[PDB]
Amino acid sequence: STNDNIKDLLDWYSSGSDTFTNSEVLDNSLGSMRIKNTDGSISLIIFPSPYYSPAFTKGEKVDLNTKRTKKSQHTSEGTYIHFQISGVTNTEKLPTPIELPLKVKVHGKDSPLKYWPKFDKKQLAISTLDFEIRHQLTKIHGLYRSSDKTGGYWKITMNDGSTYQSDLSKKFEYNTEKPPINIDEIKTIEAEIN
Repeated sequence: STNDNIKDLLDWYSSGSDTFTNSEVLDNSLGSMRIKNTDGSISLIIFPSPYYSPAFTKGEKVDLNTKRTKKSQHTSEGTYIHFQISGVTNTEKLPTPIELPLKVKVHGKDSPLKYWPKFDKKQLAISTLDFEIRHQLTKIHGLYRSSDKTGGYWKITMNDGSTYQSDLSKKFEYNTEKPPINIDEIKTIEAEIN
């Protein structure tokens, strides 16, 4: 059986995200941005980490592969609003959608992929990658769904030596998160479960 901490993580990781494209920067202030989405909804997004501090000016276009911090709401003027965290990248696309090299090992034994699509964006926020990764892990492999599957790590080995990783037991550290990366420069992605 799982501990209460685990459940909370499962919920977080099995509740999809909010993909938006070509949204407009309305306001950018320390810690957050007000961005007008294509469907006319307004997204209020927070960036807790001082390392990843969005610098687009009021007027620029940006993409969003983010998550909701709490239930979305309606304003007095009838506008729908979303409260999200991280996930704001520039608009540059890739000449051709590429598959990100993902490898998974459930308790040592390798396990072939499934919900693994390709991407079209030049850059992606690490949080985004984290939840994509974790999402497949949970949905497909059984992460957080059983006592014997409550931990591990995902490691992103870059083309230029640099590395990225997170503990599959703690909620991604949004507060210390590093800037977005160019997925075509990713060398490999590894994931392990215990």
